Amino acid sequence: ATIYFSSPLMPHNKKVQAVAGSTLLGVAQENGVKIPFECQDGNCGSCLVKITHLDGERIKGMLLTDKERNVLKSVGKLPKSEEERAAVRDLPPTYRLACQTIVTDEDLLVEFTGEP
Amino acid sequence: ATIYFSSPLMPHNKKVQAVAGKRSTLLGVAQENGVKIPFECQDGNCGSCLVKITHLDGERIKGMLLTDKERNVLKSVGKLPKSEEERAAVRDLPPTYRLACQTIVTDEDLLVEFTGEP
Ligand code: FES
Ligand code: FES
Repeated sequence: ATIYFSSPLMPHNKKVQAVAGSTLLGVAQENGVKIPFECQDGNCGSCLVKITHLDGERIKGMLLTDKERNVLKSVGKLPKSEEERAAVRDLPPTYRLACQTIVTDEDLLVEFTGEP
Repeated sequence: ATIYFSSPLMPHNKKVQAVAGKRSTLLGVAQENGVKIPFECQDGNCGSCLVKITHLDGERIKGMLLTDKERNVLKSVGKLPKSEEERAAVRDLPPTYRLACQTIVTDEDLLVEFTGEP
């Protein structure tokens, strides 16, 4: 698993190869990436990260082509929420708490403001 | 993968053992096992093979691994969109509507429902 860490407080992004252990925060701290860690109960929100999934499904769980979405819409089997979710122009980022995020086999771009 | 086919036109559901393949479709599995899902086009544009799929194993809400606590913390900092909140707050296992001729059989166990109407 390849993780690219990025922050306005880092002049260079950091490419990290991660192995089984494990949280995003744990991986970051182990590799000198200073994601703010301000609680031991996962309630403060200081470790907030913006994650872009680099490989795998573009929209997680949404394997539908434009054609299938149109066919499903025509029979009233495509909810507006699912339509809008798939119609996103730019690769959708997910906000997570790094102290709660388990490192999987997925390649990620991990962004954080650097502010406490 | 285990697939359970169910329809108002079938007095009994049909449990099927299928093999995951990049070219293997839900409709192909159904036809091979005598499950009469309507098949009316070769282009995936007619909508006859419409199925309601319940993912029996794996992630409850595909791509959402967030705990209730994390969802609450993210909401408090305005980093949980209303659409993602409602999607995770669903009380019943969320069913997905698909065209069986377009659905690729993976390792995931499924409940596959269809009306039986052409
Ligand atoms: S360090 Fe407090 S929520 Fe992650
Ligand atoms: S058979 Fe026509 S959409 Fe599947």
